[PDB]
Amino acid sequence: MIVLFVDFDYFYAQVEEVLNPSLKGKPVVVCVFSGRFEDSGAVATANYEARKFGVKAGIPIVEAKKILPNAVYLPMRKEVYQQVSSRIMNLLREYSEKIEIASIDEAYLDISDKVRDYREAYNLGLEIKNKILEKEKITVTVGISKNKVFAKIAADMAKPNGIKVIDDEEVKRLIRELDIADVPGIGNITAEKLKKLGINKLVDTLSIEFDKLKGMIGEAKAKYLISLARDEYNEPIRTRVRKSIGRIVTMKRNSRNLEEIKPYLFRAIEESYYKLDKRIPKAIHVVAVTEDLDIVSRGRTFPHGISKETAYSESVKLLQKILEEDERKIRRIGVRFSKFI
DNA sequence: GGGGAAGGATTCC
DNA sequence: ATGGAATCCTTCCCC
Ligand SMILES: [Ca+2]
Ligand SMILES: [Ca+2]
Ligand SMILES: [Ca+2]
Ligand SMILES: [Ca+2]
Ligand SMILES: [Ca+2]
Repeated sequence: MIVLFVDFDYFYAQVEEVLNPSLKGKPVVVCVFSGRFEDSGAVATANYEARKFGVKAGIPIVEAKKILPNAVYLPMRKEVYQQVSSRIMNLLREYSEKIEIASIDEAYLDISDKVRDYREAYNLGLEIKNKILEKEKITVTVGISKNKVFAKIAADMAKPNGIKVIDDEEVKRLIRELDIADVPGIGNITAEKLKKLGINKLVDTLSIEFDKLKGMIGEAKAKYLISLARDEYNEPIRTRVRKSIGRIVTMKRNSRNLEEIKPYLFRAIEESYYKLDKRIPKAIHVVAVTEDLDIVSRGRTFPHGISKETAYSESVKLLQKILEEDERKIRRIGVRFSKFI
């Protein structure tokens, strides 16, 4: 089994450059403005320029401006990046019938049957780099290995504009030499949990009682890490089927008043329903981020599919339930549909 | 013991 | 100190 994984590079920033070559060689920052005040909000992606100087996703815009007050600041245009993504996604279907589109900027293929060894795989990776660059002038990063996991890692090693195979020789090395928090699916929380069990490498999960591991990180997380460690992770490249759809917006000022939050919830419903795209949900959820950024949700499932007037009048009832069952204020409010037909 | 729901929570990008 | 969706975990009723 051979997996080729593609991560487009610095994607929203990169698309903004193609539409406007003037931003070649300039630091570029793409953001989501709150409208809470002047420049309020966060960064979503920056290009390599702005990025090597500290500017990264997740950070407040004003902070990003204290670092590079002379870099370019762009309001994001999700629609645009989306379209470009699809076109590039299509370009990939030439190379395999076996494709997994993971996200707007990421996909896997299963080239096991098009390439004889890892050598032809590399060339293939170069054929696809050449192609996207020819058609859309977009640079991507290719990461080849023998499972979805090491493919992604290979790609994270060579990022950006790079390419990188990880043969079984290097896989075997990485299981005992790679920092365990560079494993996909291991964010800071799980990392500190793993540090406190002395597991700082993928193999260290082979010399610990399962029960003890299952105690710190749970059953499912355990199995996962052990499977890579014994080198038997075989998750097949299957097509993704959207399981849920929603929108969530940041309120200009924080509030507990039902009337003030009401319009935001309603906007979020209008976007979510339009995104549904001839799909009918049985399950609705109202999701709220509190003044201290704790997530609080209330939901409900229906034996039939949800109509938009029902969605309106049930979300008001769930939002009520939140303000009754919690005393914090709210800064973000949204809905999420799921359990389709 | 586990499936289905409802809520929390993590990590993904 | 923004937005998207997927997976799991914990707790509950129910078989
Ligand atoms: Ca990227
Ligand atoms: Ca990580
Ligand atoms: Ca909570
Ligand atoms: Ca109360
Ligand atoms: Ca990425």
